[PDB]
Amino acid sequence: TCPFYKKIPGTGFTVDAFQYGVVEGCTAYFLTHFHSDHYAGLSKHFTFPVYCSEITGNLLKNKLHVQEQYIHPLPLDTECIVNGVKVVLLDANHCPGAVMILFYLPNGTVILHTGDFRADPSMERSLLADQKVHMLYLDTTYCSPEYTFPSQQEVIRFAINTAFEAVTLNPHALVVCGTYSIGKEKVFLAIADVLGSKVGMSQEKYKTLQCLNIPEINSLITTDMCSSLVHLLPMMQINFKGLQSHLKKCGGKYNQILAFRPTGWTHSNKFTRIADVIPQTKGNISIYGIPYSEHSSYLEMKRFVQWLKPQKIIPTVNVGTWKSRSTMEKYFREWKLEAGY
Ligand code: NI
Repeated sequence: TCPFYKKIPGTGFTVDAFQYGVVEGCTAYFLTHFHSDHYAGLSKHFTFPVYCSEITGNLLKNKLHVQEQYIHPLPLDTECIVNGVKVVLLDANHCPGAVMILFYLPNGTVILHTGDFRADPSMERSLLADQKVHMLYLDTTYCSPEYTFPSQQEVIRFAINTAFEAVTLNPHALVVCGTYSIGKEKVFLAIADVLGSKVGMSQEKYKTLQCLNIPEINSLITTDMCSSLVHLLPMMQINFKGLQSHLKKCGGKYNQILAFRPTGWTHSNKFTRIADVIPQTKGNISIYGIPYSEHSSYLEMKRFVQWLKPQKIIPTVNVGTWKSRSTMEKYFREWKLEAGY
């Protein structure tokens, strides 16, 4: 059945709750972003109002064929009324089109649902600065102190410098980058920009990218693989077997592959700096796992919450085990005692 952490008290609303059938008493279904664990259940047969960003609404129409009459896109950073309740959508610094949702309940309670987010100090100067938030529905993906990672900027600097060196030493090397969802487009776009190439990809992935309102996108991507030396493949093909196979398909144009897997966290992070990352190599194939995250590190999460000072926190991730739930609640109490709220 629908879990309680997907329901907004005092409303008829749910968040990211499309796989439970008709949720009893739900008048408006919000969708924070277009990732499959959150949209699971939507299709052309859905007939309830879906509230989302413009970008998510483009993907619902074009990829899932949801009918236009049930898609209700909202502008960001704008007070809107939905079924009699004031709401605001804020940028979540996750994947394209991802939002956090502020609800202003008729009784005076204010609720923030982060969806999936990567906390940032820039959020301290949005419309969140303007009033008190009482309850926080928090993306707790990496809520433990072992989870450190570098800035996105440091990671992209590493990737650009690595790719440019490799291709300048060998102009017959191909760069491959893995993907299995939207998000992390900076990785492949930044590498293609330094190399003077478009990114080549499947027709399905090109269609998906054309929904994202990215500026000058026609100049950066293509379905013509032959004209490109940065290729995007499914994450599943980013291994020695899959890469050897792909190289065969390129008809002797290339004699080496340098491949990137933008993972979330991996335990080489507790020891190793970004400067010190090395690939796995077999023959003329090298694979780099780079820690490009679109979720908060532990320290980023803690800073956001200690700034916001909510009265009550409701985790939305890692909620399935008692040991995880108890660990998270211990951190919440530490943060509150350190900060004095
Ligand atoms: Ni997500």
